[PDB]
Amino acid sequence: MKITNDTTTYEVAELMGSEADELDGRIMMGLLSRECVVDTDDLSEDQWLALIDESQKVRREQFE
Repeated sequence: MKITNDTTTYEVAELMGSEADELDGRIMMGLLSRECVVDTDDLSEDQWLALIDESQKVRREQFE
């Protein structure tokens, strides 16, 4: 997927899997911004999985 200025957190969440919710999507949007990722095609599977893990760490640290 290409991230635009109008991509929604619901769309990013859908990229993560059916279990992810809008907060997962907003956290992941922050991570993709920090990593300068526009095209999700560019992420290797291992890179993507590391970002998923990190979004779960951020969800529990910065919100619980």
